[PDB]
Amino acid sequence: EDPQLLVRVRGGQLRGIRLKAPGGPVSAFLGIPFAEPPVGSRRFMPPEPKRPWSGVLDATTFQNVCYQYVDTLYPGFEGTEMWNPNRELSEDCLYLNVWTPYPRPASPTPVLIWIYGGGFYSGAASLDVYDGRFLAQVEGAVLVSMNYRVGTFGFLALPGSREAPGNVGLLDQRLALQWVQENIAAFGGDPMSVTLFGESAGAASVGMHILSLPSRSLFHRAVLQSGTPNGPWATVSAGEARRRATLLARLVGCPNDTELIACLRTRPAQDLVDHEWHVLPQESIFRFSFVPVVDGDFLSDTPEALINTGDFQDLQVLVGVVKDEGSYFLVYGVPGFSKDNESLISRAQFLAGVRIGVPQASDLAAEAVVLHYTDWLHPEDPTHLRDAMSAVVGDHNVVCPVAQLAGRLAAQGARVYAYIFEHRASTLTWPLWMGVPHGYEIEFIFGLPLDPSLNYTTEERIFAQRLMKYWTNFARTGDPNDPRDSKSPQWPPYTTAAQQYVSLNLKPLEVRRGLRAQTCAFWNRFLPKLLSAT
Amino acid sequence: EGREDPQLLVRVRGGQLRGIRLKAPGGPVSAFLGIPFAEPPVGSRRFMPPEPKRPWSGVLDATTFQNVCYQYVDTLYPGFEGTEMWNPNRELSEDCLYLNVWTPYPRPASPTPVLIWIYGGGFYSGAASLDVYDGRFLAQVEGAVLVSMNYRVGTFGFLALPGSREAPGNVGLLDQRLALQWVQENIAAFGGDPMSVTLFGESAGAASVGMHILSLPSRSLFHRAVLQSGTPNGPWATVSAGEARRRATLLARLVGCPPNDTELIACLRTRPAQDLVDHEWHVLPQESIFRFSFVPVVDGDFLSDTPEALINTGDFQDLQVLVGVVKDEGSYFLVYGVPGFSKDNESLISRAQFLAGVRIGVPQASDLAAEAVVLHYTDWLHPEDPTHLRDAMSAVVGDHNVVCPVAQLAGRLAAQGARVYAYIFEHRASTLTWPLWMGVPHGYEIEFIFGLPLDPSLNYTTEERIFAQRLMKYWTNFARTGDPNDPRDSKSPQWPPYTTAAQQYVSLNLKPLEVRRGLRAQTCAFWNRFLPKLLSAT
Ligand SMILES: C#CCCCCC[n+]1c(-c2ccccc2)c2cc(N)ccc2c2ccc(N)cc21
Ligand SMILES: [N-]=[N+]=NCCNc1c2c(nc3ccccc13)CCCC2
Ligand SMILES: [N-]=[N+]=NCCNc1c2c(nc3ccccc13)CCCC2
Repeated sequence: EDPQLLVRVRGGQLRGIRLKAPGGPVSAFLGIPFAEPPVGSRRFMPPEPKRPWSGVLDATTFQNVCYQYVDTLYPGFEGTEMWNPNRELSEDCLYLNVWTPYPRPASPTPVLIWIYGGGFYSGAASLDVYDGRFLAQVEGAVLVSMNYRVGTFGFLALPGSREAPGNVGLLDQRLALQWVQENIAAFGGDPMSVTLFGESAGAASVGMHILSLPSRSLFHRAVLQSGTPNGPWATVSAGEARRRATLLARLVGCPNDTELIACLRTRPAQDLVDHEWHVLPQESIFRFSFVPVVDGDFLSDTPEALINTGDFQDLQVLVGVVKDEGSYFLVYGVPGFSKDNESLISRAQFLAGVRIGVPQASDLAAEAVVLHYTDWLHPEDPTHLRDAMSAVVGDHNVVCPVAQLAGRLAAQGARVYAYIFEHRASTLTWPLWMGVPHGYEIEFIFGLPLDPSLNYTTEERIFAQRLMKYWTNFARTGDPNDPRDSKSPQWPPYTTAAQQYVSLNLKPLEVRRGLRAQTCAFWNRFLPKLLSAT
Repeated sequence: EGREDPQLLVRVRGGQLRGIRLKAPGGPVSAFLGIPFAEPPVGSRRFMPPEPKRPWSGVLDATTFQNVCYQYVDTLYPGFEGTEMWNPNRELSEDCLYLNVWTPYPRPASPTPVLIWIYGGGFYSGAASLDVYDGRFLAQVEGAVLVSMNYRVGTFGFLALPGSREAPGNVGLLDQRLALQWVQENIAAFGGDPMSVTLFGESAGAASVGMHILSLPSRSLFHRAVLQSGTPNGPWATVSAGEARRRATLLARLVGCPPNDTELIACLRTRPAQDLVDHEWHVLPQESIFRFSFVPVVDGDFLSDTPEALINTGDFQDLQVLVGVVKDEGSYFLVYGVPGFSKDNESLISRAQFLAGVRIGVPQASDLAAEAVVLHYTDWLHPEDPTHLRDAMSAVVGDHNVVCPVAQLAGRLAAQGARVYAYIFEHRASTLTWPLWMGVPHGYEIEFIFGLPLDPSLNYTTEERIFAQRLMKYWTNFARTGDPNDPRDSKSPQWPPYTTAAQQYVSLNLKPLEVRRGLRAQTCAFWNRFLPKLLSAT
């Protein structure tokens, strides 16, 4: 037996696997249980800590992926199938993974905890793009990633009920954070230097841990990639969550909350998944059925209220967006859009798209969007209309909620760093018009271009090494800049006055000012006044 | 006669005239100033449409400018050329319906295209006798026959009690039409071609030109039009019959006339002209800038419908139009009524002063509409920057009142069969006495079009003299042919017509013509498409 692969955690002994990374070995501990399987009567309930086990638990393989919808739109297509589950679907999925240097760090190492995205309805920590082996091997980081319940299983709520209180998927995340505090030192990780990092729904989850006091004691720094707790999609009211849970219950034949939830608990997991999408109030894109609820408990108030009133003084935050946040969402529900054609749409198709892209918009609000995003020089130009449609979706859902978050955090004492990721992977199978879609920065941050068998360019390998250094320097120090490296140029903190952010592309860092400032003034200041007063 | 200059004796329908041999830089010109075209609109004739001037006996002396129509005289900055150059230069009188004619000397042997000037002054001021409207250069240099008329302004020209016989409104526009009718009948006596008449005007003069395009009885009196920094459409050029009735009724009250329209108008007719002028400004519904009390009324007669309705539905097939704006349309109006603004300081305003200014500059805007303006014109990188706020304030006023109504007009005329040519005048006169922050204010292109830099005693630069000659050629080439371009001179950059597809316009500055696309397109989409919907809804 290898002593480097034998770890005793509070619940007992584990056995990891020595994994080969380009530059040398890594110790991986995959499929560690952090909770009692949330099955049977425990479905929809908060996670309970995993009871101790006898003997040496085998932690050499990834465990089950949480029960979720599987995309079947483009079968065989890498573009969709890379995000699809790579392990068996099961309700028994509350497991975490730990990658550490081989041998085990001599001194306590900063911990990076990954929270995946997938609109709160999908995802797994076992995906190839979330492989912590490069960050551990190259940057000496202790990387942790956990599975958390998604869809009805993680976010169906009957607010005020004891049986289905909502936000349990976030509680699974918090339980994995408590686990890190209690056991990461056994792996050589520093529980006193924990950075959460997530993308999309994962970034929204990270934001929701910033905004929930019982989570705040479990981490020190945060990275929010292409997602935020504020915004049109990350949360729902207690009323809206109650409406959707009641409708799904009706859809599956379930007719008192105790009674309704009990019936929902008798339903096979796939019956619940089969109706998940049928509870959205309007035809929409970038809207998910079961998401965090503003319960007055995990979230004491709405993320908008909490970001405006919170004290973020002793907090360091790295935030950012990709060049084309909304391009993916268009091929899913906007007529005229396809991955297989150049998607040159007509003016009518654009006006129709704005209603789907901004489903909460009134006739007047949708017109304000249309008149803002039209190029009044070429108002009928199909390329402009196609790109404007991508921008509406990306700006509304990601860029302007990010701009609002960075602004409020900066104004309220946080130390904020903002970026725009503009590099399209050479390997990308989505059409060129989609540009840099949501999530296609992750493989660079994780350092996948370092594996020579993955067919990335040399430029991309050097670029991945750069991003790995920004992220791990941020985790170590709260600053993504290299203290050893003089002349960079430096990455300035984002401030309300200077609104500085940098561009992450193949060229050296470029400092820019104002994150889509005029456009986000429209979304963040004007449009709310349009949907409020009228 | 007998010893008189034989070139200065001309007969018209009303009788004989004697003109004057004037000196222009390049040679002599014939001027016939102070020709009467209407019966003096005095006494019982006040507020009534003009009556054609009855014939006179003997030779009428037409060697001097006549009376300026009764109007408000600016006394804001005394001694200041900036304000006093627009002030009346002849006696104020209700007896003011006279016109001026400049022609080459000797008079042309063959019929010459006619240019008819309609001055601005918010429909409350102006005169055709002003130095910047001197037709001597255009007559001498370009061989033009230039006509300019005085038309009633203020209460005298535009007070209306709509539906009444005694004060029907738009009489100031009828004075203009009467002067157009006069040109048709008599211009051939001066060597002018009645079949080639181009109207040209600036600001309220341009709104007037547009209103002649939109009124059928005027359409037979001209062939081409130039609208400089003004349009019939827009927030200030017209008022509803209801609003004109409200203002006339209030003015009556303010001067002692108790509100039957006959009784009210009769009483208004007994009031000294200065009493009416003293209260003119007190009838505006809100604290505002770029809003005038007595302006054309949508009467269902001169204007069959609103200028917006008429520009959207009209057939402009056989029409050639030259339209344009100056670099800083709104800068003047800020020193007038926006707190924080002065001609004597750099006018760096605060955010609060900007929000306050938007309410004065867009007086019809609701709380939500004013916020849409504020959020559009703010630079969200430097939202507190006083220079940006100052310039944004000028832009709101200029865009709202001139640039976007012009963009709207050019678009609708172009879409409905007209040949449109658009420009942006960007040259600030070297002689200008307004501060540099005001840039190129409203009306400061006029002296270049009229060719004042050609007079060496006026202290303009050589560049400016060459530039004036260029503009005189664009304008007269347009009057002659419906195209501002010189056919002989090809390699010289050309001026493309403005179209809905390409939205092309040119820059008129010291540098050769530069073609630009989209006349403040994103911003004017806001004023012309969005803002009205913010009214139509909340
Ligand atoms: C209420 C109202 C209208 C405000 C805008 C008009 C400003 N204005 C006035 C004036 C000032 C206060 C209340 C009402 C009117 C004015 C009042 C008098 N007595 C004489 C001249 C002017 C005046 C002259 C020119 C100009 N552009 C605005 C003016
Ligand atoms: N929303 N939803 N996303 C599910 C679709 N799968 C994809 C995901 C991400 N990016 C994608 C980009 C293109 C296509 C599918 C994608 C980011 C991480 C979450 C999952
Ligand atoms: N409107 N009104 N303005 C009264 C002041 N007179 C001026 C005029 C014009 N420009 C001016 C520019 C600055 C100051 C007064 C001006 C355009 C021609 C009509 C009159």
